[PDB]
Amino acid sequence: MNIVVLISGNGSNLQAIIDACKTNKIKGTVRAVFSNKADAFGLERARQAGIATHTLIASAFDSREAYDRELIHEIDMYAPDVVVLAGFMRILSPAFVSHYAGRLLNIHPSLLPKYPGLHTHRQALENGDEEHGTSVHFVTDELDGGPVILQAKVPVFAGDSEDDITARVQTQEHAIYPLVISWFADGRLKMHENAAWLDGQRLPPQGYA
Amino acid sequence: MNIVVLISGNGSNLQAIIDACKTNKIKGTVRAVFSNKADAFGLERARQAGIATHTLIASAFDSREAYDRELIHEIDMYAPDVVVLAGFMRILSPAFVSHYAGRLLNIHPSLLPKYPGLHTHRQALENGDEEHGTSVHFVTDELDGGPVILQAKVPVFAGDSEDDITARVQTQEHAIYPLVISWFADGRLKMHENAAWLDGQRLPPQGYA
Ligand SMILES: Nc1nc(O)c2cc(C[C@@H](C(=O)O)c3ccc(C(=O)N[C@@H](CCC(=O)O)C(=O)O)cc3)ccc2n1
Ligand SMILES: Nc1nc(O)c2cc(C[C@@H](C(=O)O)c3ccc(C(=O)N[C@@H](CCC(=O)O)C(=O)O)cc3)ccc2n1
Ligand SMILES: NCC(=O)N[C@@H]1O[C@H](COP(=O)([O-])[O-])[C@@H](O)[C@H]1O
Ligand SMILES: NCC(=O)N[C@@H]1O[C@H](COP(=O)([O-])[O-])[C@@H](O)[C@H]1O
Repeated sequence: MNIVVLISGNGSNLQAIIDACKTNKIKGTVRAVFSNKADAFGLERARQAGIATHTLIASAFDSREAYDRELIHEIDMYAPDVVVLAGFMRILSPAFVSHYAGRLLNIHPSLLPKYPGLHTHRQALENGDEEHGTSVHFVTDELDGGPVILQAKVPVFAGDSEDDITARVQTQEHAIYPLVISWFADGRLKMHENAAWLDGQRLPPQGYA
Repeated sequence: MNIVVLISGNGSNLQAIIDACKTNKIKGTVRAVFSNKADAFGLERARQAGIATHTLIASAFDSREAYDRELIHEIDMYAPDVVVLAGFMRILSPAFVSHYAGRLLNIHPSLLPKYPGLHTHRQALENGDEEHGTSVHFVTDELDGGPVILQAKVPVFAGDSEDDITARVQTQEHAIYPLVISWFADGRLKMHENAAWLDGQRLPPQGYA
């Protein structure tokens, strides 16, 4: 089972995935890690693990379509069974989403449908929500509109800073992402009729309950 | 629980609603029926049931805003708890949608998002669909774009005419519309964050599953 991970920054989720393959919780391997930022430390995590790395700078391309195309061309050298977005700060084109339909995953730092887009933690905290979390879902063209597979809620108390809750959510992300990937790896997770299905059963709008 | 129905034609769905209130499946009453067509037989259905009727002709108004305004003014004489569109062939203005936000329902003759608008049936046959149906949803300014509450699928077999399928879908409509209205009447159905919620639970893009 070949996994290709796409990142943009630190890559703590990438690390959790790497560790899960190592323990075999995930019966597969991370074949490659792609980044749109040359600096991303995640690349360094993959490097140290003997995993291949690649970098595609948006400037070197003259259109989003041209960029994803070279991305698809590159990612495919590894014959991935699933493409995983772990902190990938770049929106993917419909062509790309199409090419990996049903096998493209992402983990959004909020309790979807709440706060699609960037700056989740802040909004959650500035709006005064008593509950925050993360959501792993199948990627569709709609910015975080795809079928939610699993969420991990996290209590929000007075006094918690933006970083406090962020580190709290992160701890959950490291738990549910590798898990969702393992479900996928065992052919227990699929998507059709734009819905997410676990063990053959339809999952609710907010993921496995 | 006061219900105000808006129609344009025969009113078979109106009748199903009327019958459901009679049996108390819906714990409420159709207080009035409005139509934008003087001929609509639905008016006679209501008439025979001892229900009040009203007609508002578009020609008698010089703008859509003026028309809905008078519509709101009239509908409100009946202090409705919910306004139900049953075959109403007229697009309502934002102000109107706003005034009945969360308490305005419609039943579209197709499996939304597929075939928003008119000519559902014909497109289904034409586009060679193996499945057709109806969708009850909360009304928002987006033409059949609001939160779908419940759909009723219907199989399509070679040999089926546009009338064969239409009559098949109608039969379903008479079943799910009164049902959805009862959910609403029991305070079990609500809309917030532009989503449909049944028994406190968020419903999928396709309605209750
Ligand atoms: N088609 C598609 N659908 C999704 O749901 C995607 C989901 C993701 C991750 C997502 C996160 O979980 O939240 C996410 C959502 C939004 C942006 C963004 O706007 N980034 C750029 C803007 C556009 C770009 O440069 O790509 C910025 O600098 O603000 C970056 C990641 C990435 C690509 C996606 N692509
Ligand atoms: N604001 C609003 N939003 C919706 O979603 C509505 C949904 C409905 C029913 C709908 C059905 O599901 O099918 C529906 C779909 C299309 C037309 C239409 O084009 N009507 C006019 C156009 C303009 C007018 O009303 O004068 C015509 O003569 O084609 C009328 C109702 C009626 C009014 C609505 N109003
Ligand atoms: N564009 C994707 C996105 O929203 N990523 C989010 O940014 C953080 C980076 O974690 P990381 O250590 O896994 O890189 C994670 O919390 C992840 O959900
Ligand atoms: N614009 C509304 C609309 O498309 N309504 C649809 O027209 C038919 C009329 O039924 P009826 O008059 O016998 O209830 C119904 O099938 C309804 O879904």
